[PDB]
Amino acid sequence: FNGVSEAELLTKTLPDILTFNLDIVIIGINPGLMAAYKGHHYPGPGNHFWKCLFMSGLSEVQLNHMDDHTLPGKYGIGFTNMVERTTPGSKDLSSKEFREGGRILVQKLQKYQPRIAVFNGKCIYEIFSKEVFGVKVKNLEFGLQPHKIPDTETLCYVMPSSSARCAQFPRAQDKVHYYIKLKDLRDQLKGIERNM
DNA sequence: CAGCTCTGTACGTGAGCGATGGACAGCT
DNA sequence: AGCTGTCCATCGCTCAGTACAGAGCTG
Repeated sequence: FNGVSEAELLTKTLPDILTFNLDIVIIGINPGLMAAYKGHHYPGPGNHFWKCLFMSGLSEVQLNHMDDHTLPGKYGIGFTNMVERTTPGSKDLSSKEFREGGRILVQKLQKYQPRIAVFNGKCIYEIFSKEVFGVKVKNLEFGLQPHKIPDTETLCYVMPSSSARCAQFPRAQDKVHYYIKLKDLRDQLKGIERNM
């Protein structure tokens, strides 16, 4: 990576971008190498996140990973990951690392209490659900889940990973439906709060 | 049996690498 | 004209979770 070794990148981490009073926290899996290199969320040339964010109207202009620190204040959106350690991929992580992450994540969510905890990936919600809700359904679906983060009113919302690795949702366009329904959920919640 | 859970196989786009070679201008 | 190197268009290529079948487990 412009002369930086993988071995160097494996030891970097990616800072969370979290505040109080967020509408949404995007929870990725763990930093990939490019994220680790950049120190910003979803820089992957092919990752669909920033494209989907704009295509859905969650951002009114096309943003990119360099804009990530502006999202809390301007857009009501923050970032963390289920697991902190950088790896060359999401099947390099152990079940223990995942469960440790889940525990850490739920404490972060109990602290910051966003309106909506967004799992950027079905696989990490599968883990979270088992660990936190003691529930594994056989037919986990995308979208809104039926359990709030414990001791909070923060909902859980699941999307197909923005990584372009998965073939079932081959393009940004194939995932945008979930970002639109995420926008609608936020808008609904704000509307309830506004109208009491 | 019937539900699990656990493991390994199989899958579509598009961005951007290095390699290649065509267009072209400088120089003789 | 003949030679040569640069630029750049273009290529083939790689590669950034999910669904599901089947084996194993257990009630």
